[PDB]
Amino acid sequence: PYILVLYYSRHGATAEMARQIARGVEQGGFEARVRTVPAVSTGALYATLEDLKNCAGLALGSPTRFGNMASPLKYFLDGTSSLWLTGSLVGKPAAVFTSTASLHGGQETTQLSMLLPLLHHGMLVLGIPYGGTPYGASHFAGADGKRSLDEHELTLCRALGKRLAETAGKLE
Amino acid sequence: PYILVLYYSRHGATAEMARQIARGVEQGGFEARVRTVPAVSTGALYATLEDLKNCAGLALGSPTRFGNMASPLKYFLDGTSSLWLTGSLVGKPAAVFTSTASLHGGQETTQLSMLLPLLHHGMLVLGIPYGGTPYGASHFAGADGKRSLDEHELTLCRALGKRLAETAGKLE
Amino acid sequence: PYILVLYYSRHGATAEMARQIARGVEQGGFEARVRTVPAVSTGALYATLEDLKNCAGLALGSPTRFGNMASPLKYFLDGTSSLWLTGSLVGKPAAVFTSTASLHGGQETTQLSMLLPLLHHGMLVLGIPYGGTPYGASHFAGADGKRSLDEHELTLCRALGKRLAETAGKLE
Amino acid sequence: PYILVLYYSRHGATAEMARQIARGVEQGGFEARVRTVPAVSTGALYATLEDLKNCAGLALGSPTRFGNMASPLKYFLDGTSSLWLTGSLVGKPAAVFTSTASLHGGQETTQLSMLLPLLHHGMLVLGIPYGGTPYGASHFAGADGKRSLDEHELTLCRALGKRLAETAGKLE
Ligand SMILES: Cc1cc2nc3c(=O)[nH]c(=O)nc-3n(C[C@H](O)[C@H](O)[C@H](O)COP(=O)(O)O)c2cc1C
Ligand SMILES: Cc1cc2nc3c(=O)[nH]c(=O)nc-3n(C[C@H](O)[C@H](O)[C@H](O)COP(=O)(O)O)c2cc1C
Ligand SMILES: Cc1cc2nc3c(=O)[nH]c(=O)nc-3n(C[C@H](O)[C@H](O)[C@H](O)COP(=O)(O)O)c2cc1C
Ligand SMILES: Cc1cc2nc3c(=O)[nH]c(=O)nc-3n(C[C@H](O)[C@H](O)[C@H](O)COP(=O)(O)O)c2cc1C
Repeated sequence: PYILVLYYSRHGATAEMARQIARGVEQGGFEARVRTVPAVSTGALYATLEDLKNCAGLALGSPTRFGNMASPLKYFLDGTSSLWLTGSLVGKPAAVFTSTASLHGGQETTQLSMLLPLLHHGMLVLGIPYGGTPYGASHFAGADGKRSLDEHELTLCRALGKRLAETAGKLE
Repeated sequence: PYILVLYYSRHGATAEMARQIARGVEQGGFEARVRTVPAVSTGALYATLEDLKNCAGLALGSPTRFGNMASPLKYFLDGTSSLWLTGSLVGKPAAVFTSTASLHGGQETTQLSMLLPLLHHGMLVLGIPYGGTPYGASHFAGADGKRSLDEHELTLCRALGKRLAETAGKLE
Repeated sequence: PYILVLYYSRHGATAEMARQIARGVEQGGFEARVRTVPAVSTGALYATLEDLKNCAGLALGSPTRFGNMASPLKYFLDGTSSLWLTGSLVGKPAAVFTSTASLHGGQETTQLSMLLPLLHHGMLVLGIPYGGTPYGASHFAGADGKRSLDEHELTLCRALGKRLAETAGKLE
Repeated sequence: PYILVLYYSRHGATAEMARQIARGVEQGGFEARVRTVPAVSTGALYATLEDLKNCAGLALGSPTRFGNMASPLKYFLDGTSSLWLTGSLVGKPAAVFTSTASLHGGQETTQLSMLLPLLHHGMLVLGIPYGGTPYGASHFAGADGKRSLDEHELTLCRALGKRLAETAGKLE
């Protein structure tokens, strides 16, 4: 009965997108469990392996950091061999979303790169039909970082959340 | 009641994979409509826009040519604005497959690059869970080109065909 | 003494970018040979294999068609086995550029996908440092298609042309 | 006078590749500074920002973890805004390398995904001309993990190291 909305956020932009996507999910006929991951070294409650194992589907979100997802997120996925092994996530639908400092700061490629692990877990990936890209939702935040979630972005975040939920519905 | 198995093949390697994938589809509870595309300039029956519009799901296959799909295939997709526009393929599951001259001649990247258009058409993409990659089926054919479809490759082609069909089944 | 500026264009948007990139090249200390490819089925002079073989470096441009380059371009590259074989382009610098109907219509991914063949030919690829992306130049043309080349886009086209030329200069 | 050979390794496979690449570099007319990164949570000396700032070129290596680089590596790159900002690495050549548990466990895509940050730093990327792929060196280590670096893999690691060094030489 839930879609996991899993994300990392440093200055709140991705956190905001997560919340909007969650709402999409709810109007897709599903409950949204929004969870984040702890910072690493040498907004929301923390995710555990259970949240992943028992989700019906998943939205994965990160700020774009040099064309890839953020390392606290990567670190969380890095701990999922067990799920890989017994093969959960297999068959469950998934979508990604990202926040960016420039208009063309490589969201598409960050979204691309984030679809990869989900394909390793054998999930079913989907984007947005016909920020915001065909691969998932993106938000543009400016060098400033303060630019708030605009009209179409917020709308697209919800569309994705919804589509994800309905897909999880269809698959039963 | 059909999955479209759409491919281009020049010396038969991809044609063979198409046939094996078709069989997977049949054992997934669906009929396989195998279709190819005509060579361009300046194995199977030709595909038409109808085959695409009315499929329940789709397998797309091409030999890897410099990291991308073959241009006769690309040319066929290039003619699908109309479907894009009214938004068919939207919601329907899809998977890719490729044939290669070397072990690591970039199948993954060709498969990647082929998933892109399907995401532009708003399809749901899936690979192989836990040649053959997590992104779709690949066959290794050698510089020679004669190396035939091996045991695990043939098995993986069928798995994909099947998974595709069952997914299309689940989505109803 | 020349950089090949090789592109396909259907309604002139990419043709325009090619010209702007050519100018960048000239101010990089090199002559720009701008060439296109003939349409296929079943702006500039046509490119031949000689243009490729004897260039010092290369800019490759196409409209984004479903996340990939256009099939007339692909068809031209499809005819370069011979060069692949004897290994020209090996060592020579390359960059890409693309034109798009939407803001986030997948330029990055089209640019990505276009870098792939150049890597198969063993070229050295470069983007834009610190439309327009880090992977190459993009132009946004609108659903309309009439939106002309804007200030920063035109500037970025030239930067790339220049950087390409200077790199080819450095490599000697 | 040095190429930075920067990598993360957990069970030594990537560490081995780093060493072989280093040797390639030396025979390319350059000194190889091999450096790793510390594990994160919530083989070689550690890299510092200085190693990056003052390298003439760079090889980046990681085990493939779900289609992406390892999070300790990502975390190190995650700390390079400053270099991004003042624009070092800009103009310097770069190549990647990866180690994998399966034959087609997505090295190409991991290599791809690793080229992305280097393009954000405005480096010049190169692969292998005409494991081992056109995008960089890969090693196959088996589910076991014990499979040692084979003949052609070891040879390809050196080729890349060498090509990288010579390129850095040419650029001066
Ligand atoms: C080290 C790091 C790398 C970044 N790399 C990029 C990038 O390559 N392209 C871009 O547009 N923005 C980049 N940014 C900006 C972030 O994407 C931006 O801060 C993000 O929208 C904030 O997300 P958050 O508020 O959820 O933490 C980077 C930021 C950091 C801290
Ligand atoms: C122009 C062209 C480009 C090719 N590029 C690659 C490549 O980059 N990597 C590779 O491993 N094989 C490459 N090949 C080999 C084909 O992938 C191989 O012939 C394929 O398996 C045959 O597929 P088919 O029999 O269905 O036509 C290329 C072949 C042609 C004709
Ligand atoms: C069949 C085809 C596919 C296209 N696919 C996309 C696409 O996926 N994303 C996008 O933004 N625009 C897409 N477009 C719009 C083109 O990218 C746009 O027309 C381009 O800027 C024109 O380039 P040209 O004038 O050089 O021919 C497509 C156009 C055609 C004809
Ligand atoms: C969590 C994690 C994720 C992994 N993901 C993949 C993968 O998707 N594909 C693959 O072939 N191997 C995968 N592996 C295997 C590693 O790539 C393999 O252990 C690597 O060759 C070891 O590198 P190292 O000895 O330098 O640490 C993964 C291993 C770990 C620990």
